[PDB]
Amino acid sequence: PFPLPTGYFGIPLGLAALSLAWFHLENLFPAARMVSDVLGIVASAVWILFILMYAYKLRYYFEEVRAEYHSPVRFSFIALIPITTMLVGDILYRWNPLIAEVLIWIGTIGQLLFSTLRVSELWQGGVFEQKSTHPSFYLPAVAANFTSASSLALLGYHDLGYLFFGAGMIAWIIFEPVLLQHLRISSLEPQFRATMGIVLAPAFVCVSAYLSINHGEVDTLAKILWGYGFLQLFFLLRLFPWIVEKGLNIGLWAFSFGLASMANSATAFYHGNVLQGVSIFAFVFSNVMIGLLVLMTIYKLTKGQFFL
Amino acid sequence: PFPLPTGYFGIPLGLAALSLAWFHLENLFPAARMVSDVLGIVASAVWILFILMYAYKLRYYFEEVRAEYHSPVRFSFIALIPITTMLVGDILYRWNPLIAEVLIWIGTIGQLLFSTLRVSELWQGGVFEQKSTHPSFYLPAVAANFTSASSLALLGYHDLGYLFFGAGMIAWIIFEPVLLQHLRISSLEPQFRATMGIVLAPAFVCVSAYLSINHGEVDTLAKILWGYGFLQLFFLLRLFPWIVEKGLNIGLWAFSFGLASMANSATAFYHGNVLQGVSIFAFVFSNVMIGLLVLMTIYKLTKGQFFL
Amino acid sequence: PFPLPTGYFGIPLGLAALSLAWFHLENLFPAARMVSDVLGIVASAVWILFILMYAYKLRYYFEEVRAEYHSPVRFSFIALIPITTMLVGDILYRWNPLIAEVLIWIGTIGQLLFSTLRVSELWQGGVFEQKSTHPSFYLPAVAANFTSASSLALLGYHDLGYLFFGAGMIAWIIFEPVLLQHLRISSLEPQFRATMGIVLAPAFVCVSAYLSINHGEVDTLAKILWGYGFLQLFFLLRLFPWIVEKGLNIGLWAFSFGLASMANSATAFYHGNVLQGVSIFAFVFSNVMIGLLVLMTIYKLTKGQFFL
Repeated sequence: PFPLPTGYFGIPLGLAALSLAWFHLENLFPAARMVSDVLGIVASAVWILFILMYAYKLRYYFEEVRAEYHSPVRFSFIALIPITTMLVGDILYRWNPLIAEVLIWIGTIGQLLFSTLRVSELWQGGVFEQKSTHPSFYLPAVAANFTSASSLALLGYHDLGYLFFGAGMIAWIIFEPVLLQHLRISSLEPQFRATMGIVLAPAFVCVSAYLSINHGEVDTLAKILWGYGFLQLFFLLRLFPWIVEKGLNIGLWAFSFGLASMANSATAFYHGNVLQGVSIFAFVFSNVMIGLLVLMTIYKLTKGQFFL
Repeated sequence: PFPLPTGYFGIPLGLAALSLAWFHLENLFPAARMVSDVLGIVASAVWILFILMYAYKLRYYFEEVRAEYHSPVRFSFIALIPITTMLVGDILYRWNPLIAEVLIWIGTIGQLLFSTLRVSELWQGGVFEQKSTHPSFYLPAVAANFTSASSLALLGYHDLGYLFFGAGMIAWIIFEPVLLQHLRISSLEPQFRATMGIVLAPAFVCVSAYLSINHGEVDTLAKILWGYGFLQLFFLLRLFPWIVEKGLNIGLWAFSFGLASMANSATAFYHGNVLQGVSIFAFVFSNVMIGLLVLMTIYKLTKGQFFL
Repeated sequence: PFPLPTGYFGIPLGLAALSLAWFHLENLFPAARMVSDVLGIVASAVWILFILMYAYKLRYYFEEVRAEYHSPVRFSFIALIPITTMLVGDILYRWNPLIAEVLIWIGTIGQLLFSTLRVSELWQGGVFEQKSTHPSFYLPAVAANFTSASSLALLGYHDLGYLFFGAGMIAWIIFEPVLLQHLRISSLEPQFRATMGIVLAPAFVCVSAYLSINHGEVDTLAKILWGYGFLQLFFLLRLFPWIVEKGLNIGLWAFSFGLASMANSATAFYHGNVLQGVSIFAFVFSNVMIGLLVLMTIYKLTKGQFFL
């Protein structure tokens, strides 16, 4: 088997999202820029390492790549590649705008092409089963579009960012009903439970993208999106003992994207002098949770329980 | 069996919502305040009586309480307690702001805790079944959040009201698809048919909460929400002979919350000089329907067919 | 077997929608008015012919009419009559406002009554099956409401137009989740595949109606709706070889309404100096595709493969 699962890209993804969240606090906190730089450098290094490993997988393990691509449930994790590329481009935009733009456009084209080729192929039917409605399906249809929207808005194409953000938002509102119904009805196998953290992602990722597109102006839509995001956060907080029933694992990084988007939208809200205490608590909670995830990952690396 | 079903709290709920709807007409009609006071006093008295009965149930009939709480379909009716508490607090806010604030906060905390503890356990799966997707599921996930949003906005916490309103709105949009699909596919047993009136609730409750949060400004969102609410109202009007196929019962109070929210949003629309004729018709229709419900309830009390 | 299927009304519907799309370009081009006039006259003539055919069907083949109406899947195509009536009224509004208003009101009342009588009757259940969740269900619940909203906004009743637009939009958001889940799970049979083009309709029809109601002001909602519409457009472009797996047929006119709404919203966007290149490409693509559909229909008529 391939040592690095395609789902391990959540590590650089979460680190990059938290790096941007810290970057948003440059003016208010002098060491915020240094913390963001450290997080972004670590995320970029990890992403480069994982991209080299995945290129090796394509060169020598193409059978596994095709098996995961054609699998109706495991294909969604391939969307973590363009998302992480877009986030790393967002990070590099603070230093070298040209390479940042190149990475952002490569990631946008890659994720859009992947969604067009695969997510649309499911409509043929037969391969997608009622038991394949997993939270990981958000990544190609929802998370990728939101990340592309935010990245493009960062480059100055707000209208295109609005298009991508709307695609992501409506895809999320269109897929979540069936996902939650399946979770209520068919439960979820213990191995796939850790991916439930992605249910926290779309609500906060959407508001983060919206605040990035419209210059961080806190509309009514941003407040509504936080309302739903915090409802989902409470639901998943009550369920965490059930999610980790079989013990902690690297699969808990699925919460990383949601927590980092929560932190970013929290900085956006605090800048706007709206719900300041809630924003501070959300930022602290997300940072502490991602720090615990980092500590757990380092522990797993030390004990060798990281790679497969 | 306990003489008072948990679903009988719709009586004080509907009466309180209609009381607030009338209250919103303080300046236009001199007798609106008197009518609102009478309705609110009756609703508060009935709510106090029912709360005493439910405390008795907890003290002596805790097995039934545990059975309904753990039931995947009957748990949603326990959410009528905090909703009625918040509505009674809204009523009392006209007389005793401190007691009203206390009741509103108790109701908000109670409903949020109930949704966190129960509506999220369903995601574990195995207890919720495709035949348990009933209209009553709106109460803990949708109606409670909207009522908390409106109550908080009445206290002055608009941003928190916006958060709760968004939670409720997105929960409604996420749950209605599967609910309507189940209704189309699996029908609904005659005993649970009267609860179909809750399908009317979310569309009008959402617009009522929105108009309460934003100072009763008739935005485009309010018009859209009335569009959907009136579509659902026509759908349920065409189905009423089917809903009461087995005869009228106290379960028809499920329409009470929807009709009262329709009346409240109608007052809000009329104040804003938007669709005055439609607003007048909606207000009259809601008042007449709730009056018919009150007459039916009084007749059942006289006949002795009210308590179980 | 009546020669003209009820689903052939998409021809006058698509032609009329494209006629309005061209009509929106009077001032920019000199020949736009002439092209719109030609398209509208052809659409009106075809609609009159089809309405005479359907009146003949009702007078002599009422059994087929009653069979399609009571069929849970074939009933949705009866909604093409009021939709095409409203579109033809929109066309005639440029020449004779009184007859245009009469046609728009007749179509609005007809579609609303049909949705109330039939779409609501499904909630009784037992006739609608999980395999009856076809894309054609958009027509009575979604497309009709949007067309009524746009036509009413043309007459000057913006608030009523907003009500109808909101009804249609929320109905679309509430139905699409289960429709897409059904498409993913169970393959659409080859004969029903051509109707997949209706999946492209709601996203663009919604934005067209929104831009018509609000005087063609490109709002954030319009950009979001284009985002989703273009996502669906790419999904269906990737699937087209599968949709026509068994050969081209008149059922491909299902794409006509979506493409015409695309063209209309493209004119609206270009007028507003928003994404001019994307708008031009969308307009050209929609016009070319509808022209190809027209050529295919002409060839089928020449070969005698049009009527049943």
